[PDB]
Amino acid sequence: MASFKLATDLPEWKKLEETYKSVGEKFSVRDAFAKDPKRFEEFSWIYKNYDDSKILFDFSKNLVNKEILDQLVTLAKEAGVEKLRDAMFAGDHINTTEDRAVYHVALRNRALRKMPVDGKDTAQEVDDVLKHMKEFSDSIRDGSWTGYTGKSITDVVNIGIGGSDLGPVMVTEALKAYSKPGLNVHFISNIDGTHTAETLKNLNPETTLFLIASKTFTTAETITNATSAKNWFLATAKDSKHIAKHFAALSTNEKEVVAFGIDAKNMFGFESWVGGRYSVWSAIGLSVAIYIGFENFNDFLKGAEAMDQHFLTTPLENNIPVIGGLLSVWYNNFFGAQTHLVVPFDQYLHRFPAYLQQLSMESNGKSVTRANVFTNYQTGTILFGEPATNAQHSFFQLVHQGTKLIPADFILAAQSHNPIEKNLHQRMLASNFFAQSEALMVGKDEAKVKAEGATGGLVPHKEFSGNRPTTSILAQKITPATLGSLIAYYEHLTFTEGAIWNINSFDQWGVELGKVLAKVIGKELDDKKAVATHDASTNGLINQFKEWEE
Amino acid sequence: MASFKLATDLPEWKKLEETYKSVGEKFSVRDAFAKDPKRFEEFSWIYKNYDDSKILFDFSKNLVNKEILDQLVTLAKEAGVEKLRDAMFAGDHINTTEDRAVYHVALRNRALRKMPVDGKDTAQEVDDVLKHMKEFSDSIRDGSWTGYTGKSITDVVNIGIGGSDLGPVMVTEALKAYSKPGLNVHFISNIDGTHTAETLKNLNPETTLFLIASKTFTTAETITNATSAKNWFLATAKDSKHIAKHFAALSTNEKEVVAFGIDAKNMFGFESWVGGRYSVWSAIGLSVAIYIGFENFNDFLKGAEAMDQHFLTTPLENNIPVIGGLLSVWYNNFFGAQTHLVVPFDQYLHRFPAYLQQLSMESNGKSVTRANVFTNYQTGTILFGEPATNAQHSFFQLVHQGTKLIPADFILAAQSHNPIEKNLHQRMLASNFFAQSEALMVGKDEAKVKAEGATGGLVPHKEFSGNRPTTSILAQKITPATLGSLIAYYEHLTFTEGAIWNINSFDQWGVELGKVLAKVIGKELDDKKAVATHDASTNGLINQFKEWEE
Ligand SMILES: O=C(O)[C@@H](O)[C@H](O)[C@H](O)COP(=O)(O)O
Ligand SMILES: O=C(O)[C@@H](O)[C@H](O)[C@H](O)COP(=O)(O)O
Ligand SMILES: CN(C)Cc1ncccc1O
Ligand SMILES: CN(C)Cc1ncccc1O
Ligand SMILES: [Cl-]
Ligand SMILES: [Cl-]
Repeated sequence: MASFKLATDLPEWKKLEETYKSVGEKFSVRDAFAKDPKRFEEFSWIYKNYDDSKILFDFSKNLVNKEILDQLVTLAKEAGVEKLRDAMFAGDHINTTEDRAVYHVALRNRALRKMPVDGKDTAQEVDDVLKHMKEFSDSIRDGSWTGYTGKSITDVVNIGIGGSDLGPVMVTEALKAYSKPGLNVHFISNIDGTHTAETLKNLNPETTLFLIASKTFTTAETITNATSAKNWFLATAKDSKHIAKHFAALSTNEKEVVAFGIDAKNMFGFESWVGGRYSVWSAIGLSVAIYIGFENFNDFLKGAEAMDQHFLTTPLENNIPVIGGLLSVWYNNFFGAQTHLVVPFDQYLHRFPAYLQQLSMESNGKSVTRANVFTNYQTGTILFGEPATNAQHSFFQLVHQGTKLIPADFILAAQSHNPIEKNLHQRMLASNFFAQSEALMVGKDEAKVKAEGATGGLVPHKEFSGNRPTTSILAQKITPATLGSLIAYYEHLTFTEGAIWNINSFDQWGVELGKVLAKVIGKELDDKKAVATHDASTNGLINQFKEWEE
Repeated sequence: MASFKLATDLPEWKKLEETYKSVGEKFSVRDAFAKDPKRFEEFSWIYKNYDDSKILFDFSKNLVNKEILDQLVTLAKEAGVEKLRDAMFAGDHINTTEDRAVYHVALRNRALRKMPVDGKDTAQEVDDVLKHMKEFSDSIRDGSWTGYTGKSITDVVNIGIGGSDLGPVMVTEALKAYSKPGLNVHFISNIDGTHTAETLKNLNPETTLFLIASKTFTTAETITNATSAKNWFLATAKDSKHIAKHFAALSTNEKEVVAFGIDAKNMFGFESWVGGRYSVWSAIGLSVAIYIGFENFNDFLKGAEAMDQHFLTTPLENNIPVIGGLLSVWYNNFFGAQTHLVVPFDQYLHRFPAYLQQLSMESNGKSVTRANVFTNYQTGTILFGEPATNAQHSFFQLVHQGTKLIPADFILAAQSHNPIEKNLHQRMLASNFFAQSEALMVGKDEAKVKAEGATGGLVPHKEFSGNRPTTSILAQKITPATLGSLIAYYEHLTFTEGAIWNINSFDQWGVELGKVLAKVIGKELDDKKAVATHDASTNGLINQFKEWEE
């Protein structure tokens, strides 16, 4: 099914190795700007969203020029990025190891284009779930859906883990400006009983709604947590008939939902072709629709749809997510940089790096290609980040003066939702965004340090290399539509990387393994008898725990 | 001045390069356990805290054996780790570029040992500040300190950034079990006005106390934020005489505190020899003393002091923070692993990786040695993480099946503060801790994948290499004392790495530059005139921002 086996044996890969040696390794971004008066225009692109809002993607402080980008585009052609993308959008089963379609793009098909899986259009089935989400979220928000004592819901608790948790977390944080007073969202995800205890501590069963978010509806942590929540609820409500007003399910598995005691009328469904890390667009985003309202959730979907259309219809050389993915390959595979940093200059987006860390690393942390052979090259990068300006005071020291190349994406909105003090804070925030990427590029040489007053041995400690690359992403405003487009940009960047490496970006056998590993040891923790059934470390740790546990 | 110039000048560094090729590169941990029945005992150590509680540090699933560890210890001797450590504890000015002592260890000197800077003991000066912290925090907690309308304080807001923020955040989250209902803590740190707006939205000026946390008391972000808080307060209170009941300062700069309008009686001092990322033990920890009580905060200090005593007095071969630091150097410098993962199996510790990311990367992200020459070897690693079990469902995919070595530390308490359902959740959490480190070691070979039912091209996709290293840290319970010892473990690990590399772990010239960069561009943002004073990218981003800003 694959058209090639190994990225390293694409003809352009060895050409890029040669370009790395002659041009890339010692690339001077300062010299690039000096050579090319049109560099900013040539290496920046304006994305226009469906609502005519705009996002500037400026790649011009990267270690890249026309020659390098053209070679990377050739590599993408040789790798059949476009063929794989088209197959994704056709509903083909490109998740080859689970024999599944990969159809998050269908979730945000608000245009109702024909988008078939197994030869049947999905547009109406997706739309019908959205209709249900709108009805229900409207009823929560207008008080027509009351708790078992006729009170409006005040608190919504999502219970889920991984893909069934982190999108809801990140997007409700990101779009918190769009929420209403008195209607709050909460998250229980960890099996650690602290998460249950602390989240429920101050909540009222009469005014709390639970969403049990689980694709399979069999995940140990989620079902255990959901049982705990049901117990807490019934401790006050007493009668199980009242569960129908307080528990809903977001799932693909109706039989297990109903077995759990949730009415099928209170199930919001989705399909197997929605990966967890691509799921916030589905029924899994119900907490978002409740928190900010369905219209805002729908605008978020439409932002993703617009970026999908950009990705599908734009030649590679001007295709924004492809460009980002090509740069990632350049750094990962030619420079040997193992990490990718994402820094929102935006407090609402504080969980955006963690969300991307799941999307990226879970997709692309693979060692086997679509030809079912092991790679002889690096795949997925380690993605990390925190918001600025905080990050500037902390690990930015190492970004500026350490020994590791750390490609970084900085993101700013031109307009704040909270423009206090006639935009005093916002102008200060913006000034940091510009100045930090400028400093990473320009650096500060020995002569400048001397001129500034340092002498003798102090001088080298105050030098900065510069030529440290960044990508700057400037939005007008982080609206629902903008956020939709930004997530989809990273989805399709991730797609591009995986396509070049010839991996399946859409399975997760290490995550699936983790969901079956613990039960064997759990059974050994039912008593305090020493164990010797494992390696000596695992035995030592279990046995020490048995001595120290309650 | 330094006893050697470059780590590469030390004879054992070249010997380790040879050991890496002969034994390390292909190291089999499975074979190591099969060869050595005492391996768990030989590569695990029990730490005993001042309160007779215990922490097990199990390094036996690392890519290490007796030969390797003996060589790394020799390298520590050659690098003069012990000499530098002793100088640290002696109060010598080992922060050579700022000409400062490095004396966070003096902040937790509850035994009142003689600990002099510039030949003058610091014990009583440190202790006097702690007396003041105890008196003030007790008065907040018991209601004897009232707001300007005669009400007890309900909410305490710390305003500060970087080292003046993240310790307070992480430690109050970690020790939240020790808090009391009705006395909450909050943090404003980002310059982004969202942080101010969202934090203050539901607070009452009459019952809110602000702590303005700033070593210098000049940081742009903090003073801007503090001024916004003052203005919010005065909008309600009216008269500045009322500030004295609602604002305190945590600082080294009395003149600037008083200039801001805070009474010197409400200043809690510290000295220049406390680095921000080592400051939560000082007056900067006041929010912790208020939230959980001074006695708990003192027990936290005593845990650090006990780990200090361990680091100072233990031969290198059994010195727990040194062992951790030597393994980090092994992976960073000989395997070329760029990252270090920390995963607390503990929801309260969810900000622990972020705190350690600052400690580590801001200390050790340096390219110049104490002999004032550039390193052409790797220094600080990129540290990241998130809590388990969540992480198991996300980026653990790449940990298990990607192409990058990611040395990982897993941390579990045997006892939960929230042992709900007769410890059902806690046994489940623990089972995951043991099972994940076991699986990273043993992996899953081709034969086992076939036996489990896969055929043909599916098989390689479900294989796991194993021999992926972990360190397991098992505490009895994450009490204040335990957390103190755990942070000090990472401080001294960080110390060890930097001593081997011969860098100054205690300066931060990139963070310092950050604090003076934005001012030029901030003045350019005072109008909407196009700018041409920078490189074309910086100009283009500024100019697009001016078109899109309010
Ligand atoms: O990325 C993944 O597949 C996981 O993080 C899942 O979302 C997680 O295990 C929860 O699975 P489920 O939604 O089936 O409960
Ligand atoms: O690590 C550092 O030195 C910084 O993060 C500082 O803590 C931060 O810049 C705040 O400085 P100050 O405490 O002087 O306000
Ligand atoms: C005509 N549609 C836009 C109505 C509608 N609204 C929300 C969800 C689905 C749906 O069909
Ligand atoms: C003698 N000391 C233990 C009393 C004391 N308590 C708290 C802080 C300082 C201090 O001296
Ligand atoms: Cl629509
Ligand atoms: Cl004491």
